[PDB]
Amino acid sequence: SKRTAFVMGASQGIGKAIALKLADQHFSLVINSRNLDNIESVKEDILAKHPEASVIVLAGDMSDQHTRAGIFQKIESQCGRLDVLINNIPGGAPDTFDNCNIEDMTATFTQKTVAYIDAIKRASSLMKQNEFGRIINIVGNLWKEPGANMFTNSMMNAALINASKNISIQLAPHNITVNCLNPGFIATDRYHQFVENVMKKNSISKQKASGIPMKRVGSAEETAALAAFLASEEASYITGQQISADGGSMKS
Amino acid sequence: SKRTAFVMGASQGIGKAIALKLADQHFSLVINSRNLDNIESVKEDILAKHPEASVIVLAGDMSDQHTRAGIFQKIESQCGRLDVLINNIPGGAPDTFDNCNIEDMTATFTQKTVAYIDAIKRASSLMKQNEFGRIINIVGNLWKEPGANMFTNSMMNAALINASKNISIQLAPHNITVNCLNPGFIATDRYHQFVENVMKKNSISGIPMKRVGSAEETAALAAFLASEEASYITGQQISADGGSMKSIL
Repeated sequence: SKRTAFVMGASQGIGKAIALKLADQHFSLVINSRNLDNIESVKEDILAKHPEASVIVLAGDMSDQHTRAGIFQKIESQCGRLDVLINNIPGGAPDTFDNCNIEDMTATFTQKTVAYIDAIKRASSLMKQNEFGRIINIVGNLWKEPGANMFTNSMMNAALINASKNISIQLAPHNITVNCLNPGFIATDRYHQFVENVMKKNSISKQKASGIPMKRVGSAEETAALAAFLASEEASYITGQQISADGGSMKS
Repeated sequence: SKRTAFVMGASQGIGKAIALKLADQHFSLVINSRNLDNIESVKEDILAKHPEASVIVLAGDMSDQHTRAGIFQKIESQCGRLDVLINNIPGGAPDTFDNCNIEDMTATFTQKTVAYIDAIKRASSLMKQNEFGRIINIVGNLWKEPGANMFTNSMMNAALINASKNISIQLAPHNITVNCLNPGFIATDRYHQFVENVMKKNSISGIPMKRVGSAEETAALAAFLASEEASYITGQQISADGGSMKSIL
């Protein structure tokens, strides 16, 4: 109850499952969605179980700088603190080395990688005030070999893992942990569904159905359990880690 | 037969050393630097040591998308082929997570990381025409603990290593190799001097340790990777930063 958690992308998929789990753990929640679609029912689902739960809905696209800045000012004003940050923004459209282009690469760098780093900067400022923080970055590949069809996203993931480890070292003295969580492929996440659709199309290489994209299958609830453990008071010594929860049996 | 190599940032430092070594190993050269006079001077250096060498100079900032496109156009028209690419462009200024900033991050991403990828796309199209290519990415860490004072550059280097490995998989069927080379700290490179000066001043105001490299050895390694007998070496990262570590102050 005392601890406050900010969950991005909470209207569906990965973010929704994490928000629900953290509420079962009695965090006060700030939940965000690009728009107010569906996010209401997440709040209701939460109040259904915990009528006395605190849930604040802040809409807006966390990929926009000025918006991101405005959300954190609102968290500081309305909550007065922040203990947990779930960085959760989709990467860009699938691309290949062959078809990548500068406009789209720059856009996707800015929309996810920069957004996560800036969010961490702003969140850690609030976290330091109470000498406690948990930063969980949702970062990972959906397929066993992402390079082929998720070229730009794979390189951004690598950058994030590197930045996260470096940030973990800087924030440790303030009891703030920073970990990356790879959920693998989440069938209930709309971005994952979108990526899957494009790759089914792209993977058709012979007239009749060895180079077939294999999902690293995850689960929103499994990812949510891990995120909740990492956010807990019993995970204070776990930082600068990358942990994958993508250990479901992989499928075409 | 005769191979043509394009070396970026070749007016000094790492790029110059590599250009000289490739000339010594009989590559025809296209060399580049932002300043025409500076790069013309290196052409003269090459020809002084290697009178029989073939050297074309194409000046311009390879970090600039428009310039980079024009340069590859000129390579295609003046050379009609390209066998070796040495990607060599400075990263951004030193920074920390604490003092890093966003306007600069995007700039840094585009000036090196995106530039290398775009150069590889353009170079590989030419290389494919003769089913042979060698791509060497200069991706350097100058200090023992790169992340602490090169926060942004470290994350970009990580992206590059990842991209290079993925590119190597894609280009393998075309007999084009793709490898990353970490030269460590090179005292004759103006970017390394710049980085050292900045960090030295800060330190004067934990202590940064240089991973000392050798321009000559980096050049020797690059030339080896560019050779006929390195066709089975791809998607590799190799550091030549094995000098005795030197405190910044």
